[PDB]
Amino acid sequence: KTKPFTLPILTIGELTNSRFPAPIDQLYTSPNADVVVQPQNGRCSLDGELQGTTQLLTTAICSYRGMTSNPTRDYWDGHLLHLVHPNGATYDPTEDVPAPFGTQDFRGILYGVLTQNPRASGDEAANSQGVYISSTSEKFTPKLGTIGLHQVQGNIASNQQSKFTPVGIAVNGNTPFRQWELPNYSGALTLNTNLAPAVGPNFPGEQILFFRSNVPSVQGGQPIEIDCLIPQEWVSHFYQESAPSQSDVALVRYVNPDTGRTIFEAKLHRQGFITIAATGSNPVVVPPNGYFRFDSWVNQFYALAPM
Amino acid sequence: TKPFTLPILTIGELTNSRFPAPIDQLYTSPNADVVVQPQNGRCSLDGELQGTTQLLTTAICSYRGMTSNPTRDYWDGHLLHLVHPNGATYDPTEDVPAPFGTQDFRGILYGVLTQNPRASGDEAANSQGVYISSTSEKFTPKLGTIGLHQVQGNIASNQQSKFTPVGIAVNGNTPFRQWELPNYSGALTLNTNLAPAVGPNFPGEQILFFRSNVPSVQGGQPIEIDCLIPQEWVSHFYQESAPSQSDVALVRYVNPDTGRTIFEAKLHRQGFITIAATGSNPVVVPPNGYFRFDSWVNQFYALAPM
Repeated sequence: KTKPFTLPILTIGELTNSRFPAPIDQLYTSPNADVVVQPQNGRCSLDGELQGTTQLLTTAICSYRGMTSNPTRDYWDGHLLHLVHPNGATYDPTEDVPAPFGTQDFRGILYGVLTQNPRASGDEAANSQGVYISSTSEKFTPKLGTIGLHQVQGNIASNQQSKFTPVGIAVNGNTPFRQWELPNYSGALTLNTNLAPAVGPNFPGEQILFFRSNVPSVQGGQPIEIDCLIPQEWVSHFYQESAPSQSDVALVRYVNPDTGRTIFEAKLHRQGFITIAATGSNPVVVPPNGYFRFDSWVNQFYALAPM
Repeated sequence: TKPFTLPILTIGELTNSRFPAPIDQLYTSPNADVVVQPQNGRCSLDGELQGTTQLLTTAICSYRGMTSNPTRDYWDGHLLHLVHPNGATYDPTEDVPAPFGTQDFRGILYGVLTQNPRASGDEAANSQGVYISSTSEKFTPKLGTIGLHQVQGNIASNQQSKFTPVGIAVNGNTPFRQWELPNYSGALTLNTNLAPAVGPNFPGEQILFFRSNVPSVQGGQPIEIDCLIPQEWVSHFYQESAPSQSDVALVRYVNPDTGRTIFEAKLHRQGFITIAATGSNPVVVPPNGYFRFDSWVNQFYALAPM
């Protein structure tokens, strides 16, 4: 008995980004000529193998948990956070992982709120500090078990069990948001380890199709766009189903149930990403009620209908 | 007939459906004299969502819309004119208690409001800490508006805004009451379209909850939020839509390595679990275990005691 492969039935307004906790807003395609596309969150094979720093919960993506240090006396990261995995499991740096699960996989400033010991303090927001976690910081060393926290609203308490809840991205004069550049998980000038592989098209006329979110920008005017290979719900679905991949390429179609007609077709690669026959950098427009659907296994030679 | 199933997810692989946080514990209580009628995390076993329940973790206790002009109110300095979290237009005539994901407790929800992106040398320029009290007279989400009380930074008027939840606050006059519903239209108007109240209706049984210890941002006590089924079960039932064969699915919490059943429970068609137990306490489970569907049983099926 061979279990058939399937996608969940979810419209674009029913999908979550697997690289930042936000709904999908757009589908987007680009040749990405001058970058290497190698995200570490939102990585799952079609047969259900999680890779990189990928885990199952939306709440763990770009989240951190652990114990704060004593003050560092550093100009930027006034405290460190000694990490456990988001599920609370002890983190062993010798694990065959790039970093704890859910660690941010871009170079940029992640903004969110650190919460620590409940306080009898009579102040509003007493136990909620706004913090910047820059993955260009010299103290961003999650592979080693520690990251730097730069407080921006309130004061971080030393030596307390703490949770970081992500909210958005900040950009400053020396820290552009670079979604396709990985952090150096062990610190400046070190080599990343245990990475999910880079992805790209391998058929003439094809480009990757991404699930895109415009996430909150808390400093700077540039809209912050984060592209994932598959949405978090697909990670969860493939993990659950673990259907055997019967070829290297699944043919999927985007259907409009209002008309019963498909809008476009695409290849969903066994590695866990989508390509389409398209050129240029632009959104791919879909009807709000439409959804992706698995139609059949095909092979590397299947020529897609162009968009 | 399509077989009913539960997803294979351990306790550390589950999300609270009433607040965006991982499940920390299973927990049981008699909840004496208290009506348990949450509106998030509500889904029947054949995949019908109820109350304000929707599918995304990111929409739970989140809000989206346009801020008003300054109100000059003592507490809610701005209103937020709501759409649903997915951006779909909301209107009060929808057959829902309130926009999807609206908080379903009486208390202060703390989080961050983000608005128009703008170039600035100021850190956190476009991220304001805000309290959304569901006990406020301005908390009328069924009518399309809620009140925002700023606590960190200044809210901008007339801007498209998103609220990202972070935790719960207890201030001088707002105890947290997880089982008391907002008056979604204000106290003078009845709530509508509610997912039904749940309870054991069986001597010696209690509800088993999926519990999260969520961030407590003001007040010295920890805050616990209990849901009837985790968000992943809502998602699973919605997709599968397996027809129910009775009112009660017998389920067993199993350890897949030892092969042992830890306990059995009744998963009710309405979308909640009961166990044969008395008292208020955690229900301890192996970290590698999970509920497994056993069989559909009679609506009056009796359980082995915990």
